Amino acid sequence: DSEKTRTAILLAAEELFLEKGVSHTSLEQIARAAGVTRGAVYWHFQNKAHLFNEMLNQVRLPPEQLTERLSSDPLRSLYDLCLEAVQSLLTQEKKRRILTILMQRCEFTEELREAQERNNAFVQMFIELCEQLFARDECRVRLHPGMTPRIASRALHALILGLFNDWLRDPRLFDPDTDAEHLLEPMFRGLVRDW
Amino acid sequence: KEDSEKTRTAILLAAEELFLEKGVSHTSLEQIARAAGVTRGAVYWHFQNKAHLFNEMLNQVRLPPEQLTERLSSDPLRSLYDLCLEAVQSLLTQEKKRRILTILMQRCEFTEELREAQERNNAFVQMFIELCEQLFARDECRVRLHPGMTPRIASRALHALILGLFNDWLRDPRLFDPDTDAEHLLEPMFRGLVRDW
Repeated sequence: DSEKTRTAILLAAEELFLEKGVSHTSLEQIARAAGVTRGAVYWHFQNKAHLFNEMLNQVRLPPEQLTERLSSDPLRSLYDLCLEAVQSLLTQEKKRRILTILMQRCEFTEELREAQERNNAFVQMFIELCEQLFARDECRVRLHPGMTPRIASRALHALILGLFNDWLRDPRLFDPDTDAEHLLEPMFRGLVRDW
Repeated sequence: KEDSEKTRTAILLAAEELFLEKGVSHTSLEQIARAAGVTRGAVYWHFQNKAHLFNEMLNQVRLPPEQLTERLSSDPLRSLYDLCLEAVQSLLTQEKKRRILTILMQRCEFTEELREAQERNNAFVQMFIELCEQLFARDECRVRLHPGMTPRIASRALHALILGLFNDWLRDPRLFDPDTDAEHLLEPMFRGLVRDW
């Protein structure tokens, strides 16, 4: 009953944020566009930052799935995961739309403090997982001399983030389907001995 | 000549501080004028609109095309590495650069009202990418790429890494030290692209 109202609100906000930007989109405007009362929006989402965060959650992998996925070869699972993430830019319109909002249509003022904090936390976690993965004896032994797990996880994440950022800014740059393999290849070849 | 160039700088500094604190959307030209100790007409007079103002601000911090080319023209796969290394390291050594780029990647949303700024931003990136592509495409360099690494992919992989490092660090500066970690963050990309390295 209410879960249908929640989705309606988030879809409306998704469209508005995407067209107008987050700053220039109010909760009143979202309510109106969703065919709903202002009170109902405030009721379900409290404030704009929390709304924005719930929206992002529709598209983020929960911690339990990440861990389970990276637990034979973990260094190949990580590659696979990254490859699929890049490839998802094409195959998942919802993901594409929401991430273009995140990286292109919003500014992290005080009013979005909560959203930034939880965004940082999510990235921090992914980085910590990779760090831990690279830090295992089985994996660490395979890194090149002077590649530490700390640097490896950060180099990798930066690459993924950059690809997302570049492509969403300008989708002519590459094809997420057929170029993803080759865009990621050098990073993994540069980190790992055999590859 | 000079009289007005002083007024221009004052306006840009005011906007830099305001954009950084409030965000670009929530910063008006009226507010900039007031913070700069100047009339609203003078701002409009020097910069026309917010997007153009924002673009002039970024220009203070961008390498012109002629310097890029000159820098990448013995070993030039090395000059490119050096250039990237310095870019990452500049995050610490140049506060003005840091402030303005934090605005670009963190404190502004590319709506219609900033269409002009986005277009010229794209053009600048497009150019850097085209230069790298051309560099990797030279016989001297191309021969050194691994099997199935094309210049097109190489330039885009590299740029994405640089962009990502800037983005990550400016979002969370605890992640790494631009001074002492830059070498090691870039190392694998270059080792992965080039045979000998």
